[PDB]
Amino acid sequence: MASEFKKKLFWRAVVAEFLATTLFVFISIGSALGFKYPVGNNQTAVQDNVKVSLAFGLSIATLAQSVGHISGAHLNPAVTLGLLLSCQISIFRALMYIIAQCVGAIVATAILSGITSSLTGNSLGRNDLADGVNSGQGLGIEIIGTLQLVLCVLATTDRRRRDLGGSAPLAIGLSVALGHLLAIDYTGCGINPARSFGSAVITHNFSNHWIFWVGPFIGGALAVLIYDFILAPRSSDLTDRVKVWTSGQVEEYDLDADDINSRVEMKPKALEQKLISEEDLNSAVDHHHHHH
Repeated sequence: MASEFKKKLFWRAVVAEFLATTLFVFISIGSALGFKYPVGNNQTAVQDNVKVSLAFGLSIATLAQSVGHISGAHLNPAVTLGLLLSCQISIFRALMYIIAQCVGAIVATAILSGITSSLTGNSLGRNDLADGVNSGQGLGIEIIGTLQLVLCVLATTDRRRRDLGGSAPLAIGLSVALGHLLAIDYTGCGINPARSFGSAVITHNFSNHWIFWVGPFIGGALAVLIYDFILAPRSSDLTDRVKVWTSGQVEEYDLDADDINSRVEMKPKALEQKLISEEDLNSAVDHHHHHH
């Protein structure tokens, strides 16, 4: 049999997803490299978790931007966990989305390593514990921090109206860089399991590596219960709503005229065909077509 195009992928966005994590996370590292490069007190400039983390939330935005506001952190698995909600029978596109992005961050770090050929991996954000929360300690820290990530996504897709100011991608991200600000530094463990895993493939550990996966899943999953009431598996619509307030309209009418001046009733022709001649009716009143 012929063998040239193996796999052939499933969708043009399965790729979008690994693609997503490599673009944000790879460079994200760059911020963590300078915050430490030049290393040691040599100048007055100082880099804090605020700069690098703030750096992280924005990229996500473009992640959204390079495609359109209609896309969230396709580069994040923590946010995707909430998306699941409660659907998983036998393999799903998301099953494919989680694996693809997990892959996005991992490949990203691999390429960045060569970059460290000249420098020293002292604070690449990989297995570099930060004074404060050990990795585990991020369990509480990851749940709140990450949770914040998921809630922004659901409300972003919500049609209701309550809090709106700009574009959802920009807003959810405000949530991301920040989210990173509390969670990432406390442990160095990402808000999302993707940030922690990209670096995690490099240096493996014990249960410490597991904490990275659970804290974000607990927080987001919980987010769902927090904002997900009224269940309605597949909108079947019994018979257009189930109540009335003002008779007259059936679909969506604001007025209730009574046929006073029929303007358009008989299709003059519907989609021209040829014509070749107009009514003419003479042109005694030439007011149209002037342009000086």
